[PDB]
Amino acid sequence: SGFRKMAFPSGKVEGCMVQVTCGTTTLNGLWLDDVVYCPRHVICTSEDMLNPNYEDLLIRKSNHNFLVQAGNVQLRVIGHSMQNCVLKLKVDTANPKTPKYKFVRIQPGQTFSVLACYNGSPSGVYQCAMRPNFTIKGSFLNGSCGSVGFNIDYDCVSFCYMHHMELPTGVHAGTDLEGNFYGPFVDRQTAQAAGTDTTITVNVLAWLYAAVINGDRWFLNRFTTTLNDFNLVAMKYNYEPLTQDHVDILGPLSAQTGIAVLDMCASLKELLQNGMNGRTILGSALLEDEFTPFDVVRQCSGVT
Amino acid sequence: SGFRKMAFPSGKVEGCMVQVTCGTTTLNGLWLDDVVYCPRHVICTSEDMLNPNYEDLLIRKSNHNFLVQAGNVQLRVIGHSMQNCVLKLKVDTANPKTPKYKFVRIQPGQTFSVLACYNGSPSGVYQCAMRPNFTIKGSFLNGSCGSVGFNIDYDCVSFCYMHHMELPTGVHAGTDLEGNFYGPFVDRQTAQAAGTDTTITVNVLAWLYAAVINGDRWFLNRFTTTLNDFNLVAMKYNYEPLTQDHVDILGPLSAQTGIAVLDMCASLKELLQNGMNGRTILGSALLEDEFTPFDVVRQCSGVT
Ligand SMILES: Cc1ccncc1NC(=O)Cc1cc(Cl)cc(NS(N)(=O)=O)c1
Ligand SMILES: Cc1ccncc1NC(=O)Cc1cc(Cl)cc(NS(N)(=O)=O)c1
Repeated sequence: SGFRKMAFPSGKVEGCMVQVTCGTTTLNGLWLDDVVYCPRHVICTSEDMLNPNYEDLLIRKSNHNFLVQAGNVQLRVIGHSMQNCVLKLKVDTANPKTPKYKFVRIQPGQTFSVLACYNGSPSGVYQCAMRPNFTIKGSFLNGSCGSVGFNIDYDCVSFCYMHHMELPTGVHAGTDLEGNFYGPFVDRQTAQAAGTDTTITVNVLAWLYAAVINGDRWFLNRFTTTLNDFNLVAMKYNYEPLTQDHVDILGPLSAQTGIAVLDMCASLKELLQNGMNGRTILGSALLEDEFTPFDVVRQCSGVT
Repeated sequence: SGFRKMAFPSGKVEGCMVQVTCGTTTLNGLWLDDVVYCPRHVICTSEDMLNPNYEDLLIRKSNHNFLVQAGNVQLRVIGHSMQNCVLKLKVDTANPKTPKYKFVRIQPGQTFSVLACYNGSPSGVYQCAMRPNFTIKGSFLNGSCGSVGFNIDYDCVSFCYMHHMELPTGVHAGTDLEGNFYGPFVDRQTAQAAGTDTTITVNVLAWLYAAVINGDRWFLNRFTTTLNDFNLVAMKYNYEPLTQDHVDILGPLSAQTGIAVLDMCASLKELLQNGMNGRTILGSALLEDEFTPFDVVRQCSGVT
């Protein structure tokens, strides 16, 4: 009973967080095995951030300039390198708390948990999605850089995001754990517009199935539609086009509820065309798009 | 930048979760020091749940009947007792992962994180509030009993909730860690109506301050009100009456933003009387009430 925006348990990731200081800048690092990963802008001063030449700035830094602290103890840095927009600090000790892990680059529409950290200390955990414009709508303040996004499959943590910056519009941009930014963003203090933030249609449909499973059914109608007819409606409302791949991924939810995917699309079409008329679905007065079909199956089945 | 429904990092609590089996029933237990806490209905069969005499059922159970497993290893039960609606199983080993902790009984309106668990394994973490009718709107399935709610102050975990049951309306009821139910609920399979679920006014005001801090300001108006005038509006909309204690707790938010509490109440009065007119506040199309003033200060300041 009930349906909530649920994050993964954060313990496996909390044991990887460290504080990295270079010069006068402090941010978060991720310690896995004998490497600490952090945003390369740790080597910058505020004056450098306008037009930084990271390669030239890094020449002036040596291993002893990177101060890595795990809780109360200091890690010894025996190597440093830059991989895209991240620094990899080789330390002399493997993290004993390193979980089984992978580095994954997610697609827009996919969700993940964020463990917001400051000074290497965790402050909170929340669930979010990689938006279609490659931004995330997080909750981050100065010092939160280096906080990571992840998914967990039983015992393996798949790290997908490392926080780097806030855009002038208060949305967030970052990299995968190979240091490649999601979207066209650069790690420079220059105004960068985000792009159209469309609604993740397949996720809205998944959430409507979650609503039916949990009893919220008022939006079910006597209609059906086609992929092309639904997509005309989706275009008008800045919803992502629905493909047969999306319909296929909703299969387990269609099977569990007995509601055909195209019938659920006709429900969504009517909700887009008429609004909610002051009503709510799963405690929300808007159509929620940050639950994937996998998230809905996981939560509705109790996967640990 | 940004404002999210954030839960506490769950690591300290994940290290306390165990699986408790009695007869054919399995649920979650909380292992702190040498005691495992779990809902007493672990001793019941489905047939017992209609009208159980817990004292009589417990007479037929011995220490060896309680199977406690922490991860893959078995804990030895050397004592058992019932405290209100919880069982306390004394084990021969102290939990090495026991964090600094306290047991607290929260007031309605207060928020906490829930670490949903199944078979002693964590599945997810989410933030919720103790509703004014003493129910919680969680996300729990069969096997989730014994999952706990908590708050964290630096290194100390304050456990406030242990999950016991779902009401026929799909809302959730449970106890504090002394085994006393929140509200009038009993651990018996008998239909128990919840009570009016009013809106936590002080929390809505806190969230409106969070919205102003993060840039959502369209709802600020040229009006003011009084506590008695606002409370006439709050009564009409099933909002909790606002007291001077609530106004006092909003003081830090009033000080940070420069918006007097009664001016923010006039904004809330107009939102109640006119609705949002298709607009949103912090990504929501309804007035959010599961952020306390302390939660807003914590998130907006970055407390770890
Ligand atoms: C203050 C803060 C809040 C949340 N998350 C992160 C931060 N910190 C930053 O964004 C620092 C930073 C780094 C880079 Cl690579 C670029 C900028 N560009 S800007 N935002 O237009 O000035 C700023
Ligand atoms: C199935 C489930 C889902 C979520 N959370 C918990 C559960 N399990 C339960 O509630 C079992 C249980 C225990 C008690 Cl003490 C009473 C009842 N009464 S009822 N709901 O009206 O049948 C049921």
